[PDB]
Amino acid sequence: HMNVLVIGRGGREHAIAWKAAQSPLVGKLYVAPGNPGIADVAELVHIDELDIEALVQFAKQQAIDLTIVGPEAPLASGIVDRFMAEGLRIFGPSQRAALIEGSKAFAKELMKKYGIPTADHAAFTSYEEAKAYIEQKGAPIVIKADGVTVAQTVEEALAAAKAALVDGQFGTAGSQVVIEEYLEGEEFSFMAFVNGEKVYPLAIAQDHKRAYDGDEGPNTGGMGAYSPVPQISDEMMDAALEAILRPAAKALAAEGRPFLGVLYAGLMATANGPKVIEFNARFGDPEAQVVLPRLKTDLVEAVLAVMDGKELELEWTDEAVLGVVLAAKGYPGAYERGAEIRGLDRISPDALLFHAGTKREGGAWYTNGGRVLLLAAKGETLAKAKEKAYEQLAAIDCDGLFYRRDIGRRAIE
Repeated sequence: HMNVLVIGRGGREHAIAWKAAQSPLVGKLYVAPGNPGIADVAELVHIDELDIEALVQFAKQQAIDLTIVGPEAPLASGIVDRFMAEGLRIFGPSQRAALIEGSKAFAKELMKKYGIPTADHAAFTSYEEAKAYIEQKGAPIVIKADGVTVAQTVEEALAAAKAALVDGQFGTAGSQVVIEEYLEGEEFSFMAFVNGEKVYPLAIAQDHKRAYDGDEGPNTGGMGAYSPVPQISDEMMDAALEAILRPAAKALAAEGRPFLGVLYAGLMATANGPKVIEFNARFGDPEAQVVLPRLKTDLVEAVLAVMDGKELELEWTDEAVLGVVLAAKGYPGAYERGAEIRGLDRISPDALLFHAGTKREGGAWYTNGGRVLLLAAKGETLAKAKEKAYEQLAAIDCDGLFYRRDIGRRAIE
């Protein structure tokens, strides 16, 4: 009966649409702009994410009962504010609330004010002030120019700090250097539906940020993920929930920025407890691809419950899920498009193939984005999942693509 619209074009959106299309409450599902893979489970709507004005009209004429925003951009432009001023129900944060992701300085500002555990952070335009500060926090310490160096010693730290200010980009306020506390521990992604002060935790997942095996290379939007994460104890998870997620939700509300949608915490389980690395104001990608398939509860039913302030208890499958990203060579740097992708039809039907940047033409598939696809497999254990996943990937033939082989290695071994 319901008409649902999903905004975005990546694998995270294929995941959301795929899950929504299974809701008995859904009468019809649209995704704008979506992608060729997504069209297999939803009708595509050829409107751009940032084209907020056209999106509003569509929602109105098509009687969209619920809209779910995938990417950060439209949120940052305030797609939620426009929709709400049109009586359109949308799951996502206002522009002011989305600042939790938009500005890292603001996130640090908020966390310090409300005592949310996170790595010490300080910006400087004066070398002397950065020096005095460095000599107070000791090393290893993180120095970030405008690039990132983990100074093993204080001397190295000062040398890198000086160089960051001397050779960094000259902003309108001159050059600047950021000094971040070095943290050690296991990283994890803790997402949760949020509406004002109510928090509804989702299962935990672990991202793989580095482009190459052994977490080598530059950072990416995420090269793979799995859920659950056995090595992160439930104590650590509960700690994160009560000292980070709930207090962050309360903090944003206390600041005239009540949050609605998916609060995504990039955390690190340190010996002293969980600590925030970063905050995202939407579903993580590829975290959505491995977490949603484990959600037994109806996603559309769950979302409406969050919006209607109803109590909710999400159920999860015992099976684990592990997904691997296939990216165009060069990603996250310059990459090419137009490489024919062969074998997608050879893939087992039990494999979860989420499209993130593909194109269809003359009855063929072609790379068309940084991250192109993600193949996830379900398994009784993470080990079984990892095996089924890589097993399927080998069926794909395309030299223009690459992917890490070590996804889930931290869980298994």
